[PDB]
Amino acid sequence: MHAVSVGKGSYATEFPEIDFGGINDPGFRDQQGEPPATIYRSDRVTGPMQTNSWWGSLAVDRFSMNQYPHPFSVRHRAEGLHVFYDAPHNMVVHENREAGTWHIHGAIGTDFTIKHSGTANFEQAVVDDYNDWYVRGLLENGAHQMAITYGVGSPYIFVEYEDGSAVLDFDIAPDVWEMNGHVIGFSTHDHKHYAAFAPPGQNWSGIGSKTLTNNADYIAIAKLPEKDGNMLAKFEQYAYSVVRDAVADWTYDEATGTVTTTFEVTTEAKVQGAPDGTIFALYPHQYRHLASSSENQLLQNYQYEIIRGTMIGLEGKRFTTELTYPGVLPSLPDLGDYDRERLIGYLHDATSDYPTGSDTYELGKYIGKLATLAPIADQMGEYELAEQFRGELKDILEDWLQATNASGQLKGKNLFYYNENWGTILGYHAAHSSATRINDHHFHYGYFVKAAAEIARADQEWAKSENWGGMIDLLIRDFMADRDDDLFPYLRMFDPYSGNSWADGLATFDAGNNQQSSSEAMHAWTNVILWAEATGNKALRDRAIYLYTTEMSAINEYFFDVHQEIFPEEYGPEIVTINWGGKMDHATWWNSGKVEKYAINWLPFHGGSLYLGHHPDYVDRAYEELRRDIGSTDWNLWSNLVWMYRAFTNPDDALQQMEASIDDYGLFDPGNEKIIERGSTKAQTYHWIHNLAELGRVDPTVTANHPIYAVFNKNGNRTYIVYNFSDSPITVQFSDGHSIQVEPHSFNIGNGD
Ligand SMILES: OC[C@H]1O[C@@H](O[C@@H]2[C@@H](O)[C@H](O[C@@H]3[C@@H](O)[C@@H](O)O[C@H](CO)[C@H]3O)O[C@H](CO)[C@H]2O)[C@H](O)[C@@H](O)[C@@H]1O
Ligand SMILES: OC[C@H]1O[C@@H](O[C@@H]2[C@@H](O)[C@H](O[C@@H]3[C@@H](O)[C@H](O)O[C@H](CO)[C@H]3O)O[C@H](CO)[C@H]2O)[C@H](O)[C@@H](O)[C@@H]1O
Ligand SMILES: OC[C@H]1O[C@@H](O[C@@H]2[C@@H](O)[C@H](O)O[C@H](CO)[C@H]2O)[C@H](O)[C@@H](O)[C@@H]1O
Repeated sequence: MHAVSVGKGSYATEFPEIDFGGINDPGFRDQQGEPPATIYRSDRVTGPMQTNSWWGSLAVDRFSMNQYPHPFSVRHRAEGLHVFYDAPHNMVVHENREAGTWHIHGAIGTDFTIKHSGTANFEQAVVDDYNDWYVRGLLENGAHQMAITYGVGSPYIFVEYEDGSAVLDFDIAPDVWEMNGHVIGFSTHDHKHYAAFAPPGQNWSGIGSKTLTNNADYIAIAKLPEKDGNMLAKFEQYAYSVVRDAVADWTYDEATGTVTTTFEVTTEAKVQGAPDGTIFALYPHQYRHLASSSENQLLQNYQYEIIRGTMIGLEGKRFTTELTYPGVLPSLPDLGDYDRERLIGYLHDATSDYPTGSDTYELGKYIGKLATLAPIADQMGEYELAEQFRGELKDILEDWLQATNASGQLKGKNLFYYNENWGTILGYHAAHSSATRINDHHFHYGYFVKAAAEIARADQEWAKSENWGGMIDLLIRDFMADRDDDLFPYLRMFDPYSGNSWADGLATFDAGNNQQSSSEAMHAWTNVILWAEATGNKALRDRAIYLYTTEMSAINEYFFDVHQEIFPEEYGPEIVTINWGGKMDHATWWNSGKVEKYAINWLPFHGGSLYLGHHPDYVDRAYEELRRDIGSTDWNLWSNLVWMYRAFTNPDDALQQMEASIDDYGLFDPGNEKIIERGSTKAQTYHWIHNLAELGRVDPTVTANHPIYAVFNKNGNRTYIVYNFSDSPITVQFSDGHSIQVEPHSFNIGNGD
């Protein structure tokens, strides 16, 4: 009737009568709602609706907000599609010294508007189709229709007309520098270079005026890299091949660690003989990893400058990238030179901790904290305390994973609900617009998966599908479903082409979609790898490995700029805190200080965090910049996160800072995150830093033929760590020739007591 049973748990199918707990705060109350009733999609788009996309504002707004199908920005309006390109004169880097914020951004301008001869009063723009990274937006006014196909990594906009023909409208007359009749090369008054293409014999008119017209029912627009007729001729070749399908298919080679992704389009010919293929514009995280076999397809001098650096052109039907999955762990092992009694004391101290809210995010942080403590307790021989932590995790998850109370009625809080309209699992209490905007499901549900993965590491029975595993796998499907999932869209959070997750479900911003905590995305992927390994689910594990590895490639480019090629020279910070489709900010979604604008992309620290240490010059450079700005090691907030980060390259320094201040305050205090961030503990901090002191640096040059491992290197001496989730012993082969044997349900070394 009102809930669906899933193993021992359930989800609500009717919106619950929310228990507000006597809280009258309007913000809190408004959070306990649902996503928008109205979805702007045609009747060609059925089933669970895609969210968390670069193009989402087209689905949520009557028209759209500003979008970034790089190299373009575009926006839908009643009058047609505005097209823009941020040239260097449009780009700015601004600093607000007192706020401690920086902003790299362009403009919301219009180079020209793509229009329909029959109307400039479209009623709405709807999603008419989409694939892994393109969208087809349909401007509708009865018989008059204009379908616009566009995407990230597409230097083409394809335009299909019903009951009318093409118009390009400009505020200032453009320079048409090449007139081939049906094909034109033109520049805006401010020297931005474009081209337009119509079928042979359909010639452009209005050359020299503010309005270019064509009788065709099909045109394409290209952004040209240069004012270059040879480039124009190359763009002609693919200007009539409209992208209909686009898939990012991947494989994980467990033996080598290689994650291979092939990006393939299928096009439809708009003139006789049009090739099946396109010109792709690749982002840095793609071309820096281009497969050998795709190199011949590069159009070497075809570059575009965008917010994310330089895009490069590549021609054909497909291209491939190759990445290396580095492994993850369920926890750091027991390899530190800590005082064991001191660590045991901190473990017991952590029993004072409690969640600082009732919503999925604050409860999430708390269960992540307990799940992080439990293996450390096992290591210290405190098995009863470890069991206390896991029992608390079980109590919390067995509550939240049930939608009904003892009487069989729907609960008013601590439950999950399936919104059928969009097709998404929502948790109440909600926060950060997790329900009202479908935000952050990876960030929040990642913590639930962490808790489940830690339970599963000790208790396989609990994790079985007919027990509590079914509900955990439901939460995972919400945020990273495979294809053809009856309840959820494909890989909700992830944008396979941009290479990162997008946190906002709706994308109703003029900067496109955004992601702030890339580390909470990586945490979600890590926990799915662990959960799936523990529960013997290879297909799920491998999908999470693909996500972890691809997301890592985008983080190192766009959040860290480890290669020092992307951020403008005049940008002061050594991190971008929030990445948007159209801009980059050193700023947070809440009013914060200096440390948080770095550390929100580090936290939480867990056994999947070692990707943060692959680039030690970056770790040094970022730390030194933060230290310069603070002016000392007196961190304004979250000191322990800074010490843990510093330990990636200088554990002696991290240790001395930790010794000086870790015991400044006593037990858990929600009002005071100066020393310990509220999702962290003294026990975790002390265990992490001492482990890194003994282990040395992350060594990403060594891979393994199983997925749950790490390799460290201290002055040339390697330490190899494997956790074995199997009932059987395993042998692990490393890429440097090292080979180890691991007993069931154990680390190879540092199991502790
Ligand atoms: O210290 C008290 C102080 O804490 C602030 O809580 C912040 C969260 O606002 C912050 O939320 C992040 C989001 O902006 C986004 O990246 O997604 C998730 C949430 O879904 C979070 O990463 O997270 C940090 C780290 O956990 C918290 O410290 C409160 O906002 C603020 O009012 C309060 O004064
Ligand atoms: O987009 C993903 C991101 O969303 C964050 O929530 C933001 C809200 O913080 C923001 O709140 C607005 C304020 O910034 C402004 O000062 O006032 C208005 C009017 O009250 C507020 O609505 O609103 C946007 C939507 O416009 C939300 O997306 C979440 O905190 C963050 O977790 C999430 O990743
Ligand atoms: O960019 C991070 C900051 O986002 C701010 O919200 C902005 C909105 O007010 C505006 O309307 O949209 C843009 C994107 O087009 C947003 O940047 C928040 O107010 C800040 O707290 C946050 O740092």
